[PDB]
Amino acid sequence: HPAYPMPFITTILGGLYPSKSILLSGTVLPSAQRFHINLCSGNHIAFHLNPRFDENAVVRNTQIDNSWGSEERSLPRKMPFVRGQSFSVWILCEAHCLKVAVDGQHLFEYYHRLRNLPTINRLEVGGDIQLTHVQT
Ligand SMILES: CC(=O)N[C@H]1[C@H](O[C@H]2[C@@H](O)[C@H](O)[C@@H](CO)O[C@@H]2O)O[C@H](CO)[C@@H](O[C@@H]2O[C@H](CO)[C@H](O)[C@H](O)[C@H]2O)[C@@H]1O
Ligand code: NI
Repeated sequence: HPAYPMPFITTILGGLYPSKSILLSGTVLPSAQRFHINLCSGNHIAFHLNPRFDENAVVRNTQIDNSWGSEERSLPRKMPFVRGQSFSVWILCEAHCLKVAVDGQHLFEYYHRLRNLPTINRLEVGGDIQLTHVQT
């Protein structure tokens, strides 16, 4: 299984809605600094998932009108992403929040800030990973 171009951008026809799943698989580069997965709406970023190896954290935020909101960094366990290690991310959309799992295990919830779900119809992946598969 080869790799996707990076950054990878694709429309999510029909946008989001409860029960909608977006799956991604790949491998973190050996000396990755950071990588991100964005769910966008027009010129806004409804959900920014940003694992950071320099900061050993997983940052989540929303960018509306070019303004980043309050970051969410809480984690129930140790940073699951590891340099040079393969991973899978499952983003499940629900009515009030996005539920995110990493390597088959729930990691966190992110309450919707941009609530018009159908308008969130673009996926962007960028950063220090080798993207091997996407399921929208
Ligand atoms: C720790 C932190 O909040 N880091 C963000 C940084 O904050 C400033 C400052 O506001 C803060 O008080 C201080 C505390 O130590 O740290 C920094 O000096 O601000 C930058 C720029 O907004 C953030 O980086 C951006 O984060 C976005 C998601 O929130 C997105 O990933 C951008 O790509 C990234 O540049 C720091 O996360
Ligand atoms: Ni496929």
